[PDB]
Amino acid sequence: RFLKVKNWETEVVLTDTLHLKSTLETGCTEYICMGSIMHPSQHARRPEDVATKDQLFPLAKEFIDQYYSSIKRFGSKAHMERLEEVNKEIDTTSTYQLKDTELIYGAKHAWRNASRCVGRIQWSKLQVFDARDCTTAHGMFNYICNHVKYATNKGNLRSAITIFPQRTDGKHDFRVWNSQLIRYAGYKQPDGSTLGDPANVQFTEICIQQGWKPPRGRFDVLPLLLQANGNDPELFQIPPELVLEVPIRHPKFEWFKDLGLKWYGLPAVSNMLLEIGGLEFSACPFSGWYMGTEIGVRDYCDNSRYNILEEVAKKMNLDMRKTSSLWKDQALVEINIAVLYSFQSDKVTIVDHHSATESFIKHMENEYRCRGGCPADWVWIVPPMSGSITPVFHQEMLNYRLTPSFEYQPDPWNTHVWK
Amino acid sequence: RFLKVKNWETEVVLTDTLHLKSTLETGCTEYICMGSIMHPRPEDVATKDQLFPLAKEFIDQYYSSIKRFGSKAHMERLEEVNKEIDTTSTYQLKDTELIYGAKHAWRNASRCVGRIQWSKLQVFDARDCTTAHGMFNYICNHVKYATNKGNLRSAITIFPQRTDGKHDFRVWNSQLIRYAGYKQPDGSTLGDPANVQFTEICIQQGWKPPRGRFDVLPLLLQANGNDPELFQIPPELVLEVPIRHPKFEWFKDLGLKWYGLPAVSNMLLEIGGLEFSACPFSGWYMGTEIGVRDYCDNSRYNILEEVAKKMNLDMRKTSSLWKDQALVEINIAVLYSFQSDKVTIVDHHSATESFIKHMENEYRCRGGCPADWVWIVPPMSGSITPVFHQEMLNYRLTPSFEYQPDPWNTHVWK
Ligand code: HEM
Ligand code: HEM
Ligand SMILES: CNCCc1cc(F)c(F)c(OCc2cc(C)cc(N)n2)c1
Ligand SMILES: CNCCc1cc(F)c(F)c(OCc2cc(C)cc(N)n2)c1
Ligand SMILES: C[C@H](O)[C@H](O)[C@H]1CNc2nc(N)[nH]c(=O)c2N1
Ligand SMILES: C[C@H](O)[C@H](O)[C@H]1CNc2nc(N)[nH]c(=O)c2N1
Ligand SMILES: [Zn+2]
Repeated sequence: RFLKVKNWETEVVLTDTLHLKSTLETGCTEYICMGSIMHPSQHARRPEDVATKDQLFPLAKEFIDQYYSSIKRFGSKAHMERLEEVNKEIDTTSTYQLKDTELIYGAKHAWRNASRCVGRIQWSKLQVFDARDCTTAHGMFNYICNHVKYATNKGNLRSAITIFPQRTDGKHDFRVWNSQLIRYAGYKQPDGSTLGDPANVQFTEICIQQGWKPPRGRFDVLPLLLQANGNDPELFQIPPELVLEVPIRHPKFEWFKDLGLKWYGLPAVSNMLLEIGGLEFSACPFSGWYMGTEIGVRDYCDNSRYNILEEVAKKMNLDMRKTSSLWKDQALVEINIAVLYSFQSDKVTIVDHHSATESFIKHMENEYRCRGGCPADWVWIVPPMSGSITPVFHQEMLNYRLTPSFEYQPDPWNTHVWK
Repeated sequence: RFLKVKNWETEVVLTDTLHLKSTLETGCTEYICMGSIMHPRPEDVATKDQLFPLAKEFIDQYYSSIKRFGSKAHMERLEEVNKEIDTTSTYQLKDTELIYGAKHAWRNASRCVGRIQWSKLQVFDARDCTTAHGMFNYICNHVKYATNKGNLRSAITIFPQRTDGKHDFRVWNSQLIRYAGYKQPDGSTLGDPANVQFTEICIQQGWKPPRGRFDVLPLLLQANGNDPELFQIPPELVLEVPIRHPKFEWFKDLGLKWYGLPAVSNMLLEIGGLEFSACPFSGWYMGTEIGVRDYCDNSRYNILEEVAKKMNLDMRKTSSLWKDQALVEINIAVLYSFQSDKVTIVDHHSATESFIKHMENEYRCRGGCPADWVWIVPPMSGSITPVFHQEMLNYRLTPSFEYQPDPWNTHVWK
């Protein structure tokens, strides 16, 4: 009915009514909890392809209602005319178009509703680039380059999203085939090993299959593979002056820079779907700045990623014959000190996991205060190292699905019928 | 009728059918997940009609486990149970059923990473106990047996079940061996800040506290709903480990030690609708339990700052990761010390690897393995252990270990 959450480190209790506004299933039942499943539910708000009027209109009415409620109208002349406008538009085209204000509101609130995101305290400070007039892969490349340059801002990174045209019938989708705008290639070696980023071996091979000439190194920035109005995707090389990179060095270990490691500065998720009032923006790359652990814990130390732990430990002179020496744990901490020290030295925006999780607790406080709640996914919010010495580990969280939202979608190469 | 879980590190996919046998609530609803909530009346003892199907489900389950389902003995046992429930409004487990139930409450404990050992559990039947002196005796023997001079063995001692709710046996301690905590007038804390409240209850019951940093608390034992009574565990039965560091000479000078035996004593064991309110159980420690939570939680011994200082760490900015660095060294020390003293302990890498092997076997032979990711993933270095990348389904099977209200919140003093 009305659910409370407690922090066990501070005893603060917060009361949640916002969850009553949730629409989509979490995947859980009274009998099974799916909170650690990556993709627990397939409960979509609209059917397969182009929906009928009685399917799309009720979703549209909900979002318009919420937007006009947001700005202290509801029932105002502009609201009631907007409903009639959307109504006639679905009648004559089977879809509708968002005003600039509604589009910005929807993007910002999909970020606000992103239960898995620890960075949401900045949710209302998002730059929205309307790219809905785009018609070709070349135009998409231009929009994406402007996005990257604006968001990088010479190291003082800025949150931004660029929104390409919504889905119509499902055959004219706009898609960025890259999962992130900037990633490193991954190469399947003949001796079975892997050079570069193993996560991207398959996408790297699609690029080569499309004509990309791989330099075959450890940190090869992948090309963009852009799809517009359902046509075959096209390759573009991001101008390197636009790809800001931080060489990784360590403030005490002088031998660290000799590892020859660097990472890119801009994290830009480009494979997700943005859902606003029943409309589906299948290409909506968004970016912010890194939490240190994303690079130094997951990108470098995951077994199926760069996996540098052994090397860093060996250089550190660590006993690697037994787990109980905690050599992995020791190297892991040093790598993350190095990542943070390098980014801060080159004046590139980065946030450590202590600061980020502390900010999120504050964001929670504000949201329960003004909004009646904040959906949060503990399994994702807690950092992947030193969990219990950050304040979120000790914070109970309720998870529920609010719209507008970011959703996953299939990879286009499982879907796309070439020509 | 199927559910699949995937490992995102290995790509292994398992299929859970066992969740169809769950019958009690997770706390989640179809529209909101309560997976991170920690806890989603005395007269609430079960009626005759409530007890009938619970008992049947468990007896059926037990005879299925021993390949005698439907058999003559299964049907007469069923008849025998339903007779007792008619006459007495309760029933009594056979010894075999008690051992099976205690083992399967551990097997079903979704928050326990240590369940690879569930079938090797020593069950001490203390259902004939009637006084707190009797409970003291049972518990001392448990401690001595489980400690085994540092070669720890898992065990549980089961006291008489709940009857009307007015005659409960309880161990008032939360664990069998914990250190006392004392608030000072200046607001500081001596010992373990977790146990300040319980230390005060003991002091008020007559305990004369040494007022030191590592005073083993006395046992506070309640038999048959009477007022609880104090007893001092004989100090020769409490194995302890001084914490030193293999590289840092100065670490021993912190004066740190910990007990060898983790023995949870505040939970309720539920078998076939019967409720065993006093059922202390014990295993051996995973290092991070002591190194991360016990020593470094801000609400606990809180020695991160002290260790970082002796490490010459820059503690001006969080981004130096001085807290992280100090946490690893403490956990190195905890493991080194227990191993040097040949006191059983398990590090989080070994423990989580074993649990993945356990989980896969449980999917093989049982159709699943209920698991609570929020508890199974260790409190440090989470993503470099294999459970972090393992999807898990959480659901509640019985027999089960349950939380219960603290006894001083509900006891009716005589
Ligand atoms: C500005 C600084 C930001 C920080 C520090 C941050 C931090 C994070 C982190 C650490 C994760 C988990 C990633 C992982 O470990 O795999 C995450 C997830 C996510 N972030 Fe943020 N983020 C930021 C900005 C944004 C922005 C601008 C958006 C959208 C406009 C956004 C939307 C999301 C979404 C939708 C997810 C979860 C998606 C999924 O389920 O995979 N974030 N964030
Ligand atoms: C033998 C070695 C064992 C290991 C290494 C082990 C490890 C753990 C750990 C690390 C936890 C989480 C503790 C925390 O962080 O608060 C836990 C929880 C638990 N253990 Fe085990 N354990 C062991 C034995 C046992 C035994 C013998 C039993 C019962 C017979 C048991 C029942 C439980 C239960 C019921 C919980 C969770 C209670 C709850 O909060 O729901 N464990 N275990
Ligand atoms: C194994 N991890 C999965 C990787 C992953 C998958 C997603 F689907 C995300 F959405 C994501 O977001 C990461 C992110 C996004 C932004 C905008 C800023 C920031 N610092 N980090 C990360
Ligand atoms: C600090 N978190 C809360 C503490 C806590 C709460 C519980 F409800 C437990 F059940 C528990 O069990 C800890 C345990 C038990 C056994 C038998 C072995 C072992 N190694 N650890 C610990
Ligand atoms: C709020 C949150 O669920 C709580 O802090 C949990 C998180 N996970 C945990 N995991 C374990 N093993 N032990 C704990 O005490 C906790 N505490
Ligand atoms: C199985 C598990 O759900 C999966 O490995 C999750 C766990 N938590 C995570 N948390 C974050 N931030 N990012 C992730 O990719 C994951 N992966
Ligand atoms: Zn759930």
